[PDB]
Amino acid sequence: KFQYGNYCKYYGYRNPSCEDGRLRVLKPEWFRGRDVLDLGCNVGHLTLSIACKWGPSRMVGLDIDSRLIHSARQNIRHYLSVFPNNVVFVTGNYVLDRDDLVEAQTPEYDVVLCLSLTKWVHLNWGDEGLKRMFRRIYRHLRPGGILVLEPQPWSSYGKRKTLTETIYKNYYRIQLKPEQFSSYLTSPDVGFSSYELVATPHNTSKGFQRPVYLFHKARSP
RNA sequence: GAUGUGAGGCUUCGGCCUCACCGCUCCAUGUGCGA
Ligand SMILES: Nc1ncnc2c1ncn2[C@@H]1O[C@H](CSCC[C@H](N)C(=O)O)[C@@H](O)[C@H]1O
Repeated sequence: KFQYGNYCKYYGYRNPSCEDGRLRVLKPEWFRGRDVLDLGCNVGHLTLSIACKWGPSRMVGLDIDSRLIHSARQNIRHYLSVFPNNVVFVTGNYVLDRDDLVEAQTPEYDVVLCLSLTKWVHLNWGDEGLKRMFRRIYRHLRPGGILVLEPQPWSSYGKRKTLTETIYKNYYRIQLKPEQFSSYLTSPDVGFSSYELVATPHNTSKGFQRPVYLFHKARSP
């Protein structure tokens, strides 16, 4: 059971080809020379694809599962500050325990990637945990920064609801649905000033054809 | 990625309801690891 979406063979079935269709949708100019945080990086195949070809000055992959982070560090050699010096991995839970911790975050990134993560944060920590993540992302971005959001649809949550009693409990308490993420992220509770639907990448499975959004943090104060 | 069967009833023929049955799991999946 992978109650956080912490699958240890994830890319083997997401990208059987080994070609991640999201790389045709993400734009190189978003990353080149920028500080990037990759949330829920798993074993880091996508993290390392970006770090080794699109030259971010700093790329940080974060995952709650230390086993996947160790794997990600061992995957660096498959992609051989220029890469590999521009990438680091960290084990951690991005969802913060208190709203006081979430509003003390200082800006450090030009880009935050939040790809295929919202469902797992939502199921494990409820609306409250998802909103803490959203507010923390905004606080962690510099003016002019961007959030790249790839959220799972609500229709795909239900088949995971029995993983744990807490997940089950959260499933039936959730009131902020994916269809309302955009409005929430651009409300004063978070503060993103505009957003765009970039595209829906192609994938062998329709279940992985998810919209990719760009949320902009305004350059002016 | 994958929810089957039957009787009765209501259908706005799109299905739905009650009950009975069958299940409550199977399949896909490693660029990590080598006691
Ligand atoms: N609260 C949390 N903090 C950090 N990582 C988390 C998390 N909740 C779930 N995760 C991690 O999120 C990952 C989702 S797999 C998604 C991988 C990657 N973002 C991609 O799109 O290809 C899992 O590896 C899981 O361990």
